[PDB]
Amino acid sequence: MRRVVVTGMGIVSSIGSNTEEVTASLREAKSGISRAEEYAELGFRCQVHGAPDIDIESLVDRRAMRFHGRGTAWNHIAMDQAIADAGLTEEEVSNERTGIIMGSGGPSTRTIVDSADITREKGPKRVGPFAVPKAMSSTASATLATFFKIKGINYSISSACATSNHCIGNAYEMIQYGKQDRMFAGGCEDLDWTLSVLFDAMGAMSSKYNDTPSTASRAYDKNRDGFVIAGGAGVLVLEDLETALARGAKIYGEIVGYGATSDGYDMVAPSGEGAIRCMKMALSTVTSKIDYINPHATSTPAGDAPEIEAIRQIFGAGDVCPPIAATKSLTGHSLGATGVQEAIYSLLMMQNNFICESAHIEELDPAFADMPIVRKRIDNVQLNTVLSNSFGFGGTNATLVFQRYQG
Amino acid sequence: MRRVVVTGMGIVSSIGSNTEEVTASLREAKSGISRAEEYAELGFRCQVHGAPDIDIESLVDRRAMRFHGRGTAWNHIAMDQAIADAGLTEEEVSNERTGIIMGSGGPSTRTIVDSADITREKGPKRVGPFAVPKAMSSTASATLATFFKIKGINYSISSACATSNHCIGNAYEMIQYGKQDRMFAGGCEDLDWTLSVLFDAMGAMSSKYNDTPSTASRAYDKNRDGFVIAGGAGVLVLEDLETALARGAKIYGEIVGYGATSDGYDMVAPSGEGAIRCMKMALSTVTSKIDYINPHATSTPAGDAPEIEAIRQIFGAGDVCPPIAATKSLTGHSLGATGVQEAIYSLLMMQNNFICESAHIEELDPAFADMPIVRKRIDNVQLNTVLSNSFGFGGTNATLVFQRYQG
Ligand SMILES: OCc1cc(-c2cccs2)on1
Ligand SMILES: OCc1cc(-c2cccs2)on1
Ligand SMILES: [Cl-]
Ligand SMILES: [Cl-]
Ligand code: NA
Ligand code: NA
Ligand code: NA
Ligand code: NA
Repeated sequence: MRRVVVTGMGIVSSIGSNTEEVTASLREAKSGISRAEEYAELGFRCQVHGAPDIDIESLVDRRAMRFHGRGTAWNHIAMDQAIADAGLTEEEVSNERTGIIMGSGGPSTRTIVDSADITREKGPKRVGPFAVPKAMSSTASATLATFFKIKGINYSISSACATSNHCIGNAYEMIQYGKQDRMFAGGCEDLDWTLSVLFDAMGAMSSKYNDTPSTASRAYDKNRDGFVIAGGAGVLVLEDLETALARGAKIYGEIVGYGATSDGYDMVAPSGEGAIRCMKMALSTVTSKIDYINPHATSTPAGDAPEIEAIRQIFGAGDVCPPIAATKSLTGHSLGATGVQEAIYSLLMMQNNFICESAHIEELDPAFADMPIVRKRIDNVQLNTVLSNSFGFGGTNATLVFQRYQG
Repeated sequence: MRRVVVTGMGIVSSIGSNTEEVTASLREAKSGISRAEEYAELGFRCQVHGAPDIDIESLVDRRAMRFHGRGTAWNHIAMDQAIADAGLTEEEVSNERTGIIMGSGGPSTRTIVDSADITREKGPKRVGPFAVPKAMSSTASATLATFFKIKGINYSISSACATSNHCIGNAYEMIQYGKQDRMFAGGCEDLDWTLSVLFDAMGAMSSKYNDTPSTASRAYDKNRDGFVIAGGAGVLVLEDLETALARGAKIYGEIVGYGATSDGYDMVAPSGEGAIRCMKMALSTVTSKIDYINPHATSTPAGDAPEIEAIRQIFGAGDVCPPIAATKSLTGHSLGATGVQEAIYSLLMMQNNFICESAHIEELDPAFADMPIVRKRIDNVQLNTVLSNSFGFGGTNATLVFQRYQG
């Protein structure tokens, strides 16, 4: 198998519109969560969200937007950033050896709802002719593949909150086995009431912190009460090692492990044992210690705990376990985007020699008192190997491990 | 690389509710297309569809339906059929070596729209707590993985009309490279106005045959005027060869080629050159002649022709080219389900020694007069190798090649 490295990154997040802004937010534990007035107007329990703050029309031209929903527009921006970061030529973007696996946990629900509404109000013609590529589940891959003239692999994986972890892992495999030499991998999610309501109706999102939105997402806090939804996008450029070296690429890290398993248990709640198998599969090809864990931890009563038990099973407790810091306490949960964004956060922490605080822990849940959950930012630390989990509804598990390239 | 075989099949189609009914429909060129009264009531131009005729509540129990949209309910039925056909034990379904890649071109648009509507009419709580798994893009994998207790790989690929071809091809790869020994692969699509309208608004669906619905889908006919939408599902059980042989499996065929490429050209129209590269990639590992082509051909003016040119480029024209018969003339276009359904039709034709008519060609388009488009069913033919194309919006291409197992 060939070795595979990350040569460029792009991101649109609730905690920044590029990697520099995201880094600053991570350093400073600056929350991306705000009040969602619209949710209040619609009668939601949860009235908080993690909204990007970015001017799409300034960054994606009108014709380029014809087939974009908002989530895939953010993904286009992230793609542009990743291409610029990697320093790719047009030929390097568009060739038979270069593909795309780019996903979202859902398509544009707003397109779907607006189309249904206008059909009934004004007639089917008024849907217009450009809705399918926005509404289809492959929207993120189809739009970017077309616009960037991708010639190799082109499809989307979805797996709920595991989506963009699986996108990256499958892209990794493609390169490992010699089918492609370069891949754009990642994903996105729109932020829209028509999606958020589905989660509010299940009681899954935080509602006890509406009056202090910035602290509503609080993985590992005793009084956590559900996740905070977000939107955004991320892209990694992946290359086989020889390709990267020969062109003088930047190497943000090497992908050294990938796990993908299934709980076969409950639709909404994790089993724990599936996560253990997933992490072990990712670690089976890793020779170095893990220096930092970016957990799935979404700030839910039922979710944060089984993953901690899985981590304890593999790594132990206390100082011998890698430091754990839940970035979702700052960012919220961006669904399809979360895996790739967490890969980016982890790689940026590796680049900058720090581990962020696991934010908003006002009182640690005593169930986790034995674990090295990061209570204050750790500075001047050399991270060489980082692990990130993402687990999704339907019992779907994905883990990635990235390593600092030293030969 | 390991060899990979198809050991079980299941299907819910506009042309039958199981493989026996589908076979009879193929033999007899019995159309699955009917009038869609609802489309007329809503003011659509297109008033035809390919609707399954199956009693879901008789085949999937109530608790089992909690997280199903209609499309994934059909997929559950197809999964049950495939498991029964393969003769698998519960242990063979549920183990770490057995996974699922199961997709849909979209999720349940009806869930999404009904939820938006009820939110505004009666409030967010009235969405109920079970909508997310229906509405998410990974619905087909999540629901089946959970219910069937799948422990290995679990995710969905989507790629518009290529969806379930890519699902099968990626599952094939998983087995080839030794990551899994058995996979359930395929996909589904609901049939619902909230999806169909998106295509009617683009002018993509047939509207000149509303008064003779059965003949509206007519690939290669001079007067074709757009596709006919359908819903349904299909599943293949795939196994590495040694696994299959050791358990006394039925072997419907061996997967011997898989192509996946990207046009990087237009969102809706194919380029042709991408299809050529895709077919060549599938054929690069195939040593025998192709005996039958199951084309993408959807009965569109702009789609049927570039694929025929791609076929001419690779195979030639006239008698030296494999016979071509477009099953979509009988079935319509079931979107996410179409790739796996066409694999099943092709395998059933192989099993039964016939090639179906390419139906509803009242006047062949003179542009295709040089090609071996099947005008009348061909009987008593031994098919050994069959090729099936599926191409999707966003320039996404997938081709599969299946071969009769003879050692
Ligand atoms: O298509 C709408 C939709 C999207 C999702 C999810 C995204 C990530 C986890 S579930 O759920 N419903
Ligand atoms: O999510 C709704 C939807 C589904 C699709 C497509 C399915 C297959 C090709 S496009 O387009 N919109
Ligand atoms: Cl369940
Ligand atoms: Cl275009
Ligand atoms: Na190891
Ligand atoms: Na993570
Ligand atoms: Na060949
Ligand atoms: Na086909």
